[PDB]
Amino acid sequence: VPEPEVVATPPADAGRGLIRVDSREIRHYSGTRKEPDYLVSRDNGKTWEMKAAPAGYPPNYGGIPKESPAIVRNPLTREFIRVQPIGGFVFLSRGGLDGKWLAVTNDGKLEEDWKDPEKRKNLKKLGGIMRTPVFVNKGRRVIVPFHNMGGGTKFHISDDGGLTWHVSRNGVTSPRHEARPPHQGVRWFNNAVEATVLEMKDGTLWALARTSQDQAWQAFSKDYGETWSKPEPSRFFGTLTMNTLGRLDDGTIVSLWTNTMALPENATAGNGTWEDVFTNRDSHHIAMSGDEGKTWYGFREIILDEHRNHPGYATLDGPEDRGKHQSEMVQLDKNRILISLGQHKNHRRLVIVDRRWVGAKTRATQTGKDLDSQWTIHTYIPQKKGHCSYNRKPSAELVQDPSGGTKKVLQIKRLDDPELVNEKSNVDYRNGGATWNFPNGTTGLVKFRFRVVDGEQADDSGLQVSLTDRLFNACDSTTKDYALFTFPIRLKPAPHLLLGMKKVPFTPGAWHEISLLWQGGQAVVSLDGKKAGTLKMANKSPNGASYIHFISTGSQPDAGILLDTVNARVKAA
Ligand SMILES: [Ca+2]
Ligand SMILES: [Cl-]
Ligand SMILES: [Cl-]
Repeated sequence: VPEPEVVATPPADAGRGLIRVDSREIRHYSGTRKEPDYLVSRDNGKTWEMKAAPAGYPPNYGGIPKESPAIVRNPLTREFIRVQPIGGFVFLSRGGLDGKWLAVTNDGKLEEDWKDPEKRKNLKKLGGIMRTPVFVNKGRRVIVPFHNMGGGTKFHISDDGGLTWHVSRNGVTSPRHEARPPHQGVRWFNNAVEATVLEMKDGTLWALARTSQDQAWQAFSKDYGETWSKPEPSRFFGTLTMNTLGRLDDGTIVSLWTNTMALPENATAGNGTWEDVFTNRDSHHIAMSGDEGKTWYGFREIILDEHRNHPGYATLDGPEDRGKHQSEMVQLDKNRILISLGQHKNHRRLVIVDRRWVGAKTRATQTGKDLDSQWTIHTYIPQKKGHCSYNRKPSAELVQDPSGGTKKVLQIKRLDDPELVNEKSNVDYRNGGATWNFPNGTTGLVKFRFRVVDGEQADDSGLQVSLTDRLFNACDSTTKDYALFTFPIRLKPAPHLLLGMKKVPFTPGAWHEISLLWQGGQAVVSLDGKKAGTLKMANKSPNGASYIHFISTGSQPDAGILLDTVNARVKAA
């Protein structure tokens, strides 16, 4: 099955400006303050180059340098509407992207002569931070989500193709984060911001919005956006990152988001007006639904941030926000989807994904071969750097397999590294760990191979093994508290699995395999092919399991354990 393929770096952060021109030509516009330009492919997304926009295309009067305006085709007129992420004007095309453009005036007319600064004074200016215009109701209405950081999302609405505008009665809101353990402070408050909107088959609109909770929140409209239901949590985990919904030609719904859990807030987190540090933006994910959202499949990692382990992460090539959050998509053919994702020139990417890979039911890995592409292992140096960033270290390293041969395997232990401690913030990220994604399942079988390192161990040394429904940081010792299933491998007094109350011993200094076969609210655990015990589900999930997470448990420096292979198979549902 075809794995995700990086094809280019877009000329702006992802989320706005990716637009199909015709069956073979696709563009990604930019936030340049100079003469406008775009990145273009003429082979349906495979190869790309920069090009200057023609003289009729208006500069970015509003916007910001790192974000393109959103550009959307009106399905009735086949012309385009352009709005910025913030500020500026509403432009409508006549003759397509490379035709004439006109700006919408405050009195519902079109201004052809927007190069005259005096004539720009009476142009319509839509307020707030805006996301993507979406045409709804057989193309007869266009709505543009907009927000205020603490005030919530509402919708700019036009019933005449962008000439005149009104505002929805209400929109989407979400509650402040409450500092309770394991947090030591409050998360940055965003009030249901950055909404993505999809029209459902029954005519309802579904809005999915970014929040300070553990998941995105959602509301629904029965009148094409004028009024919205009470907001509620969605099934899509994630915090303070962006959601994007779309629909393929055959009606399949696509959900793109960053499916992560941030580290718990520290003791210097601030009052929640602004962020202190980002610990959850190093991945992007996809799920799809063929039945109007009743059931979902996939929840697969599109990509991990290539810089995620590095001790210069926060400041390489300028301090601007970086990562793999934010996205926008264009279907390429029956099977393939082009996705722009991420932020910062060193991190943002255009990636082709295949729906047959989204719908796959198996995955396998070997740490020595697959660490750089598939494994999240980073710990953080807890000193804020750049803009709301931490520098990182790999929390685990590859070593020679003690059995001999050429295999390299991953050593997971409690680290002797004082640079991973901040006593004022009260965090200690010295427990190394590792986590790996697989296609989502409410029933499945995962197997992994591990070995105890021959060396000094602490009294609490071992490995906490968890199945989770989003990506928890490798160094997050609270993962078990949120997990679907979890158990410890304990090394003292002698090595054993603890499965409820049952201890199951095994030999140190030898490779062993453990299997977890989960279904509903319980999992069966096997060791070296023999049933060992059972586990009761610790937390329910709206979706199922899509990660296995391993974290060392020693509280003093130890030798730990080695991890070799993992494989997963899930049931179709
Ligand atoms: Ca925070
Ligand atoms: Cl840029
Ligand atoms: Cl503009």
